[PDB]
Amino acid sequence: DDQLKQSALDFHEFPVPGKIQVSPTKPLATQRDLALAYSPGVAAPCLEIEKDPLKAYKYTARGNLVAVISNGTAVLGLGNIGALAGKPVMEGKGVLFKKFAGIDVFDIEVDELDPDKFIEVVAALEPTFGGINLEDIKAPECFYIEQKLRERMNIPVFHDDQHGTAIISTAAILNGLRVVEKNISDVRMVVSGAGAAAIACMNLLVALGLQKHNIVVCDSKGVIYQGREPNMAETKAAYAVVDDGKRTLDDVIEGADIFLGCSGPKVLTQEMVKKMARAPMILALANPEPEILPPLAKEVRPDAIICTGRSDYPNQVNNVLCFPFIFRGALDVGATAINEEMKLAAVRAIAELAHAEQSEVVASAYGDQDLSFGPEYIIPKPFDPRLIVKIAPAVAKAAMESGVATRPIADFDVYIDKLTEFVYKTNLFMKPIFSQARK
Amino acid sequence: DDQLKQSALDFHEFPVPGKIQVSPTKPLATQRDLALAYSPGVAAPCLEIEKDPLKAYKYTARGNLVAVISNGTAVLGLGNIGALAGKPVMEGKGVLFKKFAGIDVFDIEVDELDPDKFIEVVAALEPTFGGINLEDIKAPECFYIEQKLRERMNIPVFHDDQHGTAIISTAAILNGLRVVEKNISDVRMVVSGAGAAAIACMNLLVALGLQKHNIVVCDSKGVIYQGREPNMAETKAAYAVVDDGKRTLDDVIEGADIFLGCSGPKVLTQEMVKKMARAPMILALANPEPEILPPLAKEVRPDAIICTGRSDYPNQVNNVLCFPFIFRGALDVGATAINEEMKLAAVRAIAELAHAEQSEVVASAYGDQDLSFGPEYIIPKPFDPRLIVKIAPAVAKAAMESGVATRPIADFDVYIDKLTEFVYKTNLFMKPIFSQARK
Ligand SMILES: NC(=O)c1ccc[n+]([C@@H]2O[C@H](COP(=O)([O-])OP(=O)(O)OC[C@H]3O[C@@H](n4cnc5c(N)ncnc54)[C@H](OP(=O)(O)O)[C@@H]3O)[C@@H](O)[C@H]2O)c1
Ligand SMILES: NC(=O)c1ccc[n+]([C@@H]2O[C@H](COP(=O)([O-])OP(=O)(O)OC[C@H]3O[C@@H](n4cnc5c(N)ncnc54)[C@H](OP(=O)(O)O)[C@@H]3O)[C@@H](O)[C@H]2O)c1
Ligand SMILES: [Mg+2]
Ligand SMILES: [Mg+2]
Repeated sequence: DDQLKQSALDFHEFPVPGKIQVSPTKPLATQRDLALAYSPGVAAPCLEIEKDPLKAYKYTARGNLVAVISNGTAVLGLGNIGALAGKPVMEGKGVLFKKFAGIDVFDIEVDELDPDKFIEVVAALEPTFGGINLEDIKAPECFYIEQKLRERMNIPVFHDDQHGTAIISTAAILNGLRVVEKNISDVRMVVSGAGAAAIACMNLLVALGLQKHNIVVCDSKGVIYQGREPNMAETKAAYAVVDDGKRTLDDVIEGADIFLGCSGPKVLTQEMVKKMARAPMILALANPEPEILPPLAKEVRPDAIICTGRSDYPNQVNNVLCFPFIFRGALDVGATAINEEMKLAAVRAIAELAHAEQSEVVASAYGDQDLSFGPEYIIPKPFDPRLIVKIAPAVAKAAMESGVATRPIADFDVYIDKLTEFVYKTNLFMKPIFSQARK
Repeated sequence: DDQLKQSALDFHEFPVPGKIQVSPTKPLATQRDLALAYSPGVAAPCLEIEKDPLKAYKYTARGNLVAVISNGTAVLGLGNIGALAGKPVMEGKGVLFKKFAGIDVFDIEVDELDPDKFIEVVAALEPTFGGINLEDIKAPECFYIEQKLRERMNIPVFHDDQHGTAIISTAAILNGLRVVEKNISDVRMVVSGAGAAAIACMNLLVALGLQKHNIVVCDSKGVIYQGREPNMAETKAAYAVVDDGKRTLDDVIEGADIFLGCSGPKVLTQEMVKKMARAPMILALANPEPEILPPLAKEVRPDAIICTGRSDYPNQVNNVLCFPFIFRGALDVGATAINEEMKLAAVRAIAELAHAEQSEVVASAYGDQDLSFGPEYIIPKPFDPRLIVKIAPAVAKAAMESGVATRPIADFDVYIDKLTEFVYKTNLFMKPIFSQARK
């Protein structure tokens, strides 16, 4: 801990303070160059945007600018630490946005703790940005804030901690259902924990075909049943079950095909997994420590499919899998929203990439490929270079079909060539070398 | 126009859209590199800032980050064009901030037209930035907005269109009084126009020693006198004079030592210059076309000292002379404000650089130096490389003495050497070559 802490503190304070810098995209050394980057020259772009608001994507950086906005109320796993203390996290997220999709990011830390005040603050910034990524806002205010901002603004508003993990988890459940040969309309699902990542996953899975009468939820109190507390929260009363004497996790797990966990460590035990239905699908996403260790489940039930959020186990749910590429697809077509069809276009592409993989140009002997679709490889690996070329055109085409695109793509072959060109300029070959050298 | 228009539109539409890009400052290609910039690594800086908010300058880019914020209500000379149409101007101002002082800038365009709502939007963004530059906001809302933000926020708030021109124009008058040998407390000033740049100039000049009873202001209606309109706006009533019959500019120009002009073209005539006192000091800053052409003034009064806002004449009052360097000085010492003592320190440094000049290392014959103090050289030239080495330490020292500095500078020789190092690594040698080539 101390070594990791010291290496992180020095990781960037010493060369210059902090990551991120703003750089001009032009050489500038003369007059007549400053006379049209400013001065009477800069009045020509302004008078064009005034006549046509759609011309702002030609003359400014708006078509490539995303805001990462937070108020510091749920920062990683630290909790409520304040907007100022969460600045490094937002800078890091902007770094990830740039590294894997080439998207410029402004990270904004708002001091408002009141939801309506926060909404008023964010809705006023629309002319600056081409899209908004809400990050690290505690539940249940996140649902209300995102819903209000989405119905108030004419640029995409995407809360990543809700919807990115939902997209990845839905892609994993569809692929796992193929392995175990079940149907989405018959499966019994048990959800542990209600919160930012859980409500959104249930919503997406219902949108793809899961029956709401096949879902039971449990939180820190136990089973969410109807009339348990006098005033149950919204989004918690939409999944409450009729009272039947069931109050703990052990009552509802018998016969469950799917376990979805986003709540605490050591929640699911070996006996409960034993009582589960044949070929169980288990998603233990609790971050410091999963609800069950994958070795402890594969022993009692070796036919189980397990999917955690850690890097030392297969099938890792890492949010870097979708957000840069969905935002790239939305930005490149001038979409005014990221709707459900665009969101479902991302689920299908991610699942397809893992069960229709066509490798090519492996990392020599330097690594470990085993990209065979099955219980151990159900979703793509977090830094797979083909994720930009699969997701972004699918999201762009979905945007063009739901009528939310303002700058439609004429030829998708040219677009795919450009994206492949971008991805060739970025390879991470030291990662396979380090991984192989670990053994 | 059409040639200039087409060249300016193409200036940045074609390589990529718009100026500005966001770049990481640390190399990112491996794991353990995207595990300190994010992942469990990024939690260590966050817990440091939670304990001590001052550590946000060590682990984060806040100590070098400035916001240029506008609502597009007074954009250059175009007027009320909207926040979105003014985005190129803000990007250009950020580029100038980066070129001459090495300061990262986020340009923010806010759609709010209501002053109190605008204030609520801006004050909430304080954790993001180390300082605020207000830009292109029409009067009289600008005074109210700036006063409220300054009393509300704990980082420097600085409206450039008021205070930068006030500082530069006060430096010119201070030097011109040296040339013409007059005392600040005994001169009569006539101000043509009352607005963002005029009220601020008068306030600063009065702060330096001008008697308020030696000032007469004259807006588009003529002389501003007591009881002229039923509800005379504030900032226009503190400079109203008693009613004496004086209504036009012709009745107040006789015997005036200083004429300050920030209102329209062809306001001052030759016969009105003929009536001024000995050695008239004239500042005609109306940007499209000045109040009087300097040749027309010099024809009748060869001893007159004329300043303009146009570069084709000597003594050009250009805002690039002030804002980057005062912001650099305030940022380097952790100033929580830019008060009056810091504003006047910048006035003296600018005046000293021109009346106590020691040239050295001219651009050989490639240029036109003639940097001798006198009527034709009263303030430094717009891109003089010694401006940051003179202004930033003066402002930092003033912040240290007025008590608003949170990170005092221990050694000023080290600071000056660092600023000199920055100056060396950015030289504009093509400008004097082109200027001499034109002659
Ligand atoms: N892709 C990923 O790896 C990924 C993505 C998102 C989240 N996660 C992880 O998932 C966890 C929760 O994230 P979140 O956004 O959902 O935050 P959250 O809603 O604030 O926390 C989970 C919620 O579930 C309930 N809960 C907590 N402990 C529980 C327990 N032992 N048994 C049952 N319910 C419990 C609590 O709700 P009540 O207090 O109302 O009962 C709690 O607020 C964290 O560990 C997070 O890191 C992982
Ligand atoms: N460093 C520089 O070169 C520099 C810096 C700042 C400004 N400027 C220039 O100065 C001018 C004014 O700037 P500002 O910010 O003060 O704008 P402003 O506040 O919008 O306009 C100046 C005010 O002067 C009055 N006025 C207008 N025409 C007049 C006339 N013909 N005779 C007398 N008064 C008149 C009007 O006040 P009423 O409507 O209340 O009568 C007007 O609102 C512009 O040309 C601007 O570009 C130059
Ligand atoms: Mg997050
Ligand atoms: Mg301006």
